[PDB]
Amino acid sequence: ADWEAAMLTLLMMLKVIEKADNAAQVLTALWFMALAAEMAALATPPKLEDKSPASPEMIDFRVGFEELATEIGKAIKLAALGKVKEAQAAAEQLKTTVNAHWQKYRGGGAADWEAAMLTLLMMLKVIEKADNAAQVLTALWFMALAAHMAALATPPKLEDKSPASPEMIDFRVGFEELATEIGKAIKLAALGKVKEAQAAAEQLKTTVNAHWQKYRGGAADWEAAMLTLLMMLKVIEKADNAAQVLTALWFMALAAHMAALATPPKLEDKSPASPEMIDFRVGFEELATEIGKAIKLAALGKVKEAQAAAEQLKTTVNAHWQKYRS
Ligand SMILES: [Zn+2]
Repeated sequence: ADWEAAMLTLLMMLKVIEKADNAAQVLTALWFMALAAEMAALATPPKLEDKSPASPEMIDFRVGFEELATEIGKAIKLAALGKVKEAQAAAEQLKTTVNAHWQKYRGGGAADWEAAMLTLLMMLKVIEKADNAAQVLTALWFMALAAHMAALATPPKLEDKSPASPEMIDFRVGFEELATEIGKAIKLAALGKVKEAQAAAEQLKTTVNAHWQKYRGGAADWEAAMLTLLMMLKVIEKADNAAQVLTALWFMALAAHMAALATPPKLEDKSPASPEMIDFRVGFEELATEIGKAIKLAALGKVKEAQAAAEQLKTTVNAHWQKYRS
């Protein structure tokens, strides 16, 4: 993505974290912080545009940025355990790292199992008390978010094991089954099936509870993500504060990331080397690129200039969704 867009996303999310009351809104914003760090992992500040990836200056930028991702995860588990005030206290130390990292590269002119599992459970709580299709979709995407950030994680009772020993291997299938269920529930929440999606979340917490209890201690479909992009665009234009523009745009970048290797229902009989599928790859990369440019406008505070870019963004998702609509 764009380094300035994510760093100002971190700063704006740290700002809404201090203005939060319960642990859920601290957890969601902290996950939006981990979201901005993931999509801007391979980014590059405008100060370092002419340096090399092996340069010491750029090397320090990489670990200094992973220190930020590590600190975001530590604050997420504090927000996952319910320690709402110890998590907001960790956000205070988080702002010191974000500010010092931002200034050093200023424009010029997570991975914890128990945090995501407690996020999945807490997101299952916010799904059961959902009104419309928007919040169940966002919560289900936060579930796909937590499963993506804890992909290579490890339960506390299995770090000593072996990524080849079936005990850890059995943990890998049971967790990919979880991301599979989350994606199937998003597909129902995307098609407007509000009650059928919450019914899918019922059996989903069955998988979550059986998985969490087995390791406690002592994704995305193309049409599901495209309907998410289209639905998030509905939320963008019916809002007027930069944060909810930014959150919806990050859900758009979220939906484009989880369905990066996806395939429309019309194109699975083709090959990943046939140009009909190759045009689908660049055409989808054009979409994630436009979403990043609109986040930059929403991160700089330009609430309108970002919403203006969202209308032109809808022109791109509509032409893309129709050409692979079946
Ligand atoms: Zn990712």
